[PDB]
Amino acid sequence: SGAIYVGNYRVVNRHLATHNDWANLVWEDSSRDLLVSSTTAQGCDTIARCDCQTGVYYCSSRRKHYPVSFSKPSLIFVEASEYYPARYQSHLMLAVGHSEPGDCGGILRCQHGVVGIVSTGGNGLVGFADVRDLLWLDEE
Ligand SMILES: COc1ccccc1CCN1C[C@@H](C(N)=O)CCC1=O
Ligand SMILES: [Zn+2]
Repeated sequence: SGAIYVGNYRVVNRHLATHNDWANLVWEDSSRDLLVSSTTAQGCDTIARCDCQTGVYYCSSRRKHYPVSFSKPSLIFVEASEYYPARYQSHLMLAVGHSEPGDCGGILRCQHGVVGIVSTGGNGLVGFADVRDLLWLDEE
């Protein structure tokens, strides 16, 4: 589990969105595994606006933050899970790192701010849904 709290937005994995998230929906995209809802309180996270390919992510299944090198956001085939059939997920970045399904939501960050959240993984891989292109997260 986990979310990004930037401005009056809450960014979560779409497959982990709550009823409250759907009832306060701002934007969702199944192909990216992302959903954004509105919040009453202001958040403290800031979004990275950069082209970093190194950063640090939080792994809840180890209670640890790990440094990683990750690929550029791309269209990758993701195996069937409890929440989606086997399909292509867009804006996904892969790295070598430990992950288990419940690690979804953990933040990946770089020196500039939040880069994305854990969304896929398996067998010593971890995949992150990028948010750096969602410029509207920084305003209104
Ligand atoms: C960190 O994720 C791991 C790690 C190990 C093994 C599997 C996963 C996640 C598998 N999966 C894919 C998600 C997606 N973005 O399509 C949907 C929900 C889900 O359970
Ligand atoms: Zn950066």
